[PDB]
Amino acid sequence: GTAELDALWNLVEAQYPVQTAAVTTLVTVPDDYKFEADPPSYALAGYETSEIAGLKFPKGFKFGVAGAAIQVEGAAKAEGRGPSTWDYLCHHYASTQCNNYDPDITTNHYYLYPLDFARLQHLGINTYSFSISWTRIYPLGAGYVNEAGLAHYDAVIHSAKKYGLEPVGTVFHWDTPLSLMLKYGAWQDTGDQIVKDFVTYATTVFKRYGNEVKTWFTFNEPRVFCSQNSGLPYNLTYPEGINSTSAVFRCTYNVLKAHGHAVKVYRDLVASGTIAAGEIGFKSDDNYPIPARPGNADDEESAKRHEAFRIGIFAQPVYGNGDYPDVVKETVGDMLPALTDEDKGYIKGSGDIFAIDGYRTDISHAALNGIANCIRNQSDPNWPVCEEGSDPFAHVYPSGFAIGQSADPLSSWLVNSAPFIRDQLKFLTQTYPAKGGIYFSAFGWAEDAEYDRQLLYQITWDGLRTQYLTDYLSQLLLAVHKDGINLRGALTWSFVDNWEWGLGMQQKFGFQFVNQSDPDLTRTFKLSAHAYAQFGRNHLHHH
Amino acid sequence: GTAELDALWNLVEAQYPVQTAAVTTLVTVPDDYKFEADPPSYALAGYETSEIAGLKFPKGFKFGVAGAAIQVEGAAKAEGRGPSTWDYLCHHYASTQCNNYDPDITTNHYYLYPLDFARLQHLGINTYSFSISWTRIYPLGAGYVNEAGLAHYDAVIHSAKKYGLEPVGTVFHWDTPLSLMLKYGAWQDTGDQIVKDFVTYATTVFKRYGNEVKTWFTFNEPRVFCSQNSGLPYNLTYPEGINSTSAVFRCTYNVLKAHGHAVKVYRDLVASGTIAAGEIGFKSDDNYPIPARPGNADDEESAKRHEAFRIGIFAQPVYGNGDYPDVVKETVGDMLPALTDEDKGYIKGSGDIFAIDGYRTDISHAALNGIANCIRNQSDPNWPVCEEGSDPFAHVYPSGFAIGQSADPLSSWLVNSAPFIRDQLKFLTQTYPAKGGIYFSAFGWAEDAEYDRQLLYQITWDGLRTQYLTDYLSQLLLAVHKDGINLRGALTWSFVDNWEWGLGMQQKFGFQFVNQSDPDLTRTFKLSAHAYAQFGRNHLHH
Ligand SMILES: *[C@@H]1O[C@H](CO)[C@@H](O[C@@H]2O[C@H](CO)[C@@H](O)[C@H](O)[C@H]2NC(C)=O)[C@H](O)[C@H]1NC(C)=O
Ligand SMILES: *[C@@H]1O[C@H](CO)[C@@H](O[C@@H]2O[C@H](CO)[C@@H](O)[C@H](O)[C@H]2NC(C)=O)[C@H](O)[C@H]1NC(C)=O
Ligand SMILES: *[C@@H]1O[C@H](CO)[C@@H](O[C@@H]2O[C@H](CO)[C@@H](O)[C@H](O)[C@H]2NC(C)=O)[C@H](O)[C@H]1NC(C)=O
Ligand SMILES: *[C@@H]1O[C@H](CO)[C@@H](O[C@@H]2O[C@H](CO)[C@@H](O)[C@H](O)[C@H]2NC(C)=O)[C@H](O)[C@H]1NC(C)=O
Ligand SMILES: *[C@@H]1O[C@H](CO)[C@@H](O[C@@H]2O[C@H](CO)[C@@H](O)[C@H](O)[C@H]2NC(C)=O)[C@H](O)[C@H]1NC(C)=O
Ligand SMILES: *[C@@H]1O[C@H](CO)[C@@H](O)[C@H](O)[C@H]1NC(C)=O
Ligand SMILES: *[C@@H]1O[C@H](CO)[C@@H](O)[C@H](O)[C@H]1NC(C)=O
Ligand SMILES: *[C@@H]1O[C@H](CO)[C@@H](O)[C@H](O)[C@H]1NC(C)=O
Ligand SMILES: *[C@H]1O[C@H](CO)[C@@H](O)[C@H](O)[C@@H]1O
Ligand SMILES: *[C@H]1O[C@H](CO)[C@@H](O)[C@H](O)[C@@H]1O
Ligand SMILES: *[C@H]1O[C@H](CO)[C@@H](O)[C@H](O)[C@@H]1O
Repeated sequence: GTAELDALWNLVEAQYPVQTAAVTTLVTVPDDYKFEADPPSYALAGYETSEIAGLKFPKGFKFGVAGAAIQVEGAAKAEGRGPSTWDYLCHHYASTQCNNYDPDITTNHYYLYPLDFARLQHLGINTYSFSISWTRIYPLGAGYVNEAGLAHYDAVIHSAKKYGLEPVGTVFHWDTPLSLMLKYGAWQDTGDQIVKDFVTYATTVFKRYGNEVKTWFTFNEPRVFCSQNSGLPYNLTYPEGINSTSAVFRCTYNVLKAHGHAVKVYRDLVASGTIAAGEIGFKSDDNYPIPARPGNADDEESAKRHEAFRIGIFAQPVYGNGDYPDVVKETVGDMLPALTDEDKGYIKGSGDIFAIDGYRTDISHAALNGIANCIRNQSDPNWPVCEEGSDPFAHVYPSGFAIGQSADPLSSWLVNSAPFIRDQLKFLTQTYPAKGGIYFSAFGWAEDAEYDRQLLYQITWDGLRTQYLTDYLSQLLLAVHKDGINLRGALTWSFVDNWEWGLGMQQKFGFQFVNQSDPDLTRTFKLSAHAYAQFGRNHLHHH
Repeated sequence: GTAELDALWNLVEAQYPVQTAAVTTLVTVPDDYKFEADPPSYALAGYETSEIAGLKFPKGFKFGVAGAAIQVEGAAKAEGRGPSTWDYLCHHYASTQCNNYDPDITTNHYYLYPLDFARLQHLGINTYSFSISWTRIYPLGAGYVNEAGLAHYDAVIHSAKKYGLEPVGTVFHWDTPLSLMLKYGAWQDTGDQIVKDFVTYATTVFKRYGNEVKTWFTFNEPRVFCSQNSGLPYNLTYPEGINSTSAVFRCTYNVLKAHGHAVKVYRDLVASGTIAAGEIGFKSDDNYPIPARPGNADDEESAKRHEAFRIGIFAQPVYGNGDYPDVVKETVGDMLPALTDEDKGYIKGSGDIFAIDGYRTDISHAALNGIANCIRNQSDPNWPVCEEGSDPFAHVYPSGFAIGQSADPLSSWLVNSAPFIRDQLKFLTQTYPAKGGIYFSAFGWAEDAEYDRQLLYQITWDGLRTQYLTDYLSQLLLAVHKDGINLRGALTWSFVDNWEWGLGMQQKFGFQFVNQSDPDLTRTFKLSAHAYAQFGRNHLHH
């Protein structure tokens, strides 16, 4: 094999090696596979409001679930894969950065996907969102191609379609190739090797999969991704002229460039009939918060600064006027490379569809020390947004009561803000309009302390996740019928409990429970999976 | 008090003493007291169903909250109080029986009650259910009376009525006088001194408060209480001829006798005009479970056995044919003293009102080794009900899915089983009829891991407690209109996070938060309090 791949894994496995799952072969779904019995008939009573009686989502609405390669696959060294930065991080700093977990095995989706798909068909899911592992295709990020990796996703996609799941592919879901980080700092690249290497990678997967996959996302949540570049292991190999503050905005630029160029390739492939016609964009996240004090001009300014730094910095170069928002430029200056007119030519209009991972909406309080004073000082704790960013403010009205129900406190950013969904959608489609509409591409619940339950029946009756999924879907439905939002789909994070980055398998986002103390990693439906099923039975067109 | 009060407390305090609250004086409520602001107006949407639109509880419905003296009061040693078995238990075995808590202070309701009552008025509560501390009235259980104790409840009752809360009094809520346990084993008394001592106590409080308190319960959950008598500190002082197993049914016998004789005294005081005419009963708890497999005769029999040991053993002697359930006698034998003809003269019909602490409904799986094999073997883990008692059975259908949402795993007996309320009330009113009707005398939610929250806004939006209280109230409202249940009130446990017995202040049951890290133990409304308030506004006659 490759000597530099072997060396990279050696580097990763130096304190401790990759562990292997109990099951390392593709599973066979017996024709007789017995699904666990339904919950009692009264279980779903009361979640659905009569406000939505009879309403349907548009024909062709993608009613789906979402995962991510490194979060669900496992098989971290299988069939020629190369390490990502996360494989390195959690094998060297698991105790302080990865909650003592690693993504070696996670849910073993890499080998269990046929069974997972069969279980999704049981619920009536019609769409399967996944991401491709870059280092399964190019184990060193650039150079040679790993055919076994390419063939693996052919099989996944084929299996998904067999079970009635339309496949939606994300190109990059945060799993940066270790090789590229070491060689030139990956997304910190002061030149443009990263764009070229991402373009080569994306081209390859478009060509290999574009006939089967007709909805593409280049990047999952690039703003959240680039904010992680401020830390380990990225800041072991910063290129000179880059530090942990500029690294965030050098990542932003390089990511916008990579997305624009990839999109040009994709459109060339569609326009030439090389691959099936399809649509492409990226997944935004976060929200335009409501001001803590209505009609307070400082709170409105910090709210706008929140949207600018959290959504606008990517959305406006793509769906906007082609530049970064004016407030972002006035605050970060030379740390955020200007978009040359060549840059803008690739990036403006490079979004056929918008997608918002709309987990929640926040509340903005202007910095207590004054916004002007805060934006001058890169060391102020509320820089650059210059709202009070801590939880006692970001979720709390002047009343001291919260905007809504909190989830697990290890993911304290997550709240149930369903009544605010429609205004988020209105703002986004009027501000970042895309010819192909908007997906609600990720939303899900981390039930408080679900990881501390020991008995299955206590886990599976998951009220607040059931409530959150139902509430959010209801507002999506109403957004279509009452606001005329061109809503294309709804993808819940996630169909299984999975490896939640720094929190590892502790944090539980699935509408199915994964038994991590069982060698087979048995899935079990939670009540929320059945609530999702019932909602699609009631509010999808089936004729 | 006597030197015997000093000796008993010296015994209780032998390893570490009773701690004192930062505030040791009765608080006064400033006229400008500022309640915290309301939740957003969308916060309560969607909880109430249309099934109940326009429906109202009967006129005079008691719409209230419940506490118990030792769970909320604190002031464990103040104003002459004597120690209870729990004061001893948690000052001596705290790390193994009390979760390293004790009831020295709890919520400091003993000094804070005027403020608590102002906050309950702001919610439109109209009924306050409370228990009287026996050892505040008789510090030794028997003998001398502590006048400062009697005067304290005079002022509590007066403050309650002033804030528009009808006072509902429980004579005994588990706080056994330590002196009586050392002297003759308290409720394990193989004679009848425990009955005399309880009756003298009940008399004293009936006379003192019966003009202001018109709804009385002798005992809170006597089945649960008596099950504690199998353990510490009660099993350090069993009389000869009593063991951890018979202590439960000796307790059961004496409580029934104490109840009958106390009710007798209650009626004589009413007949003679010494006190206002009211109603007395006791609070049952638990449920008649559904069988795991419907139509399975084994599951149906173990379900009946459950009701017999959990409800029938107190309810049948009082509200039914006046004897213990047959299955109870057949299984327990001479451990359960027979009810004499005289006994029955006091006990039978001694219940003007039924009260059920209707937290939950269970599922009954017949014992897997077979009911016949289990009833004959006191060593069997499932004796005497001879259903599978463990959590993976008591809450789970054969399907593997639960009957309902679980609450916090440290109180796993609690689930949300609102769909089953109307059936429970049908069974109870048809089987244990009371002229005065039935109270839903306790129900509430322990929000999972609420104790691990560190920011207040995360505590107060308490979705599953809010859902639970609304689900339960809704079904209660339907029991009145669709089933014709003479439901006399609904008292939720509890108005404050408080001292939850062996879990101490860790388990959270209040629709208000209590800040145990704050010297003033400040209260904050959770969303559930506002949900309770709004249900009262929508569904009480005014
Ligand atoms: C590189 O980024 C990491 C973030 O992972 C920084 O880690 C911080 O280290 C400081 C040292 O005092 C701690 O106070 C912080 O708590 C750490 N942050 C986190 C989130 O772990 C690290 O300091 C950075 N190093 C350099 C060279 O800038
Ligand atoms: C990280 O890099 C940035 C940019 O080089 C530093 O921020 C600058 O600090 C200089 C002080 O010489 C300011 O006058 C510049 O205006 C700041 N940058 C810009 C362009 O806004 C930052 O301090 C660097 N070092 C850290 C954060 O350790
Ligand atoms: C998770 O799976 C494990 C293993 O399949 C289940 O636990 C085992 O149950 C047996 C009972 O026969 C115990 O004696 C074993 O010790 C358990 N195995 C362990 C702990 O590794 C368990 O029931 C499942 N958990 C849930 C919540 O479904
Ligand atoms: C008195 O009752 C207590 C209950 O608090 C009993 O405590 C048990 O002790 C046994 C033996 O060590 C343990 O196996 C149990 O786990 C304890 N039960 C608890 C604390 O849940 C004690 O055994 C009883 N003493 C006598 C004399 O029977
Ligand atoms: C506690 O005392 C009771 C009193 O009966 C004991 O119950 C008896 O147990 C013996 C042997 O197991 C049986 O032969 C009798 O039939 C039982 N009596 C009754 C009335 O059923 C019980 O065994 C004692 N338990 C302990 C632990 O002391
Ligand atoms: C910048 O913020 C840091 C942290 O609040 C503070 O110590 C420092 O004084 C600030 N500097 C200025 C110029 O405000
Ligand atoms: C009674 O139950 C125990 C379980 O504690 C068991 O070991 C024993 O065999 C059973 N039967 C008897 C004692 O006849
Ligand atoms: C409890 O009180 C302490 C001290 O007053 C306070 O600092 C803390 O924030 C409070 N905790 C809450 C409200 O959860
Ligand atoms: C377990 O086996 C896998 C192959 O499936 C290896 O990649 C891993 O290093 C471990 O030996
Ligand atoms: C998958 O991989 C493991 C080693 O990694 C083997 O033991 C297993 O039989 C299968 O080949
Ligand atoms: C793949 O195939 C192996 C047999 O080599 C099984 O053991 C495994 O469970 C999976 O089906």
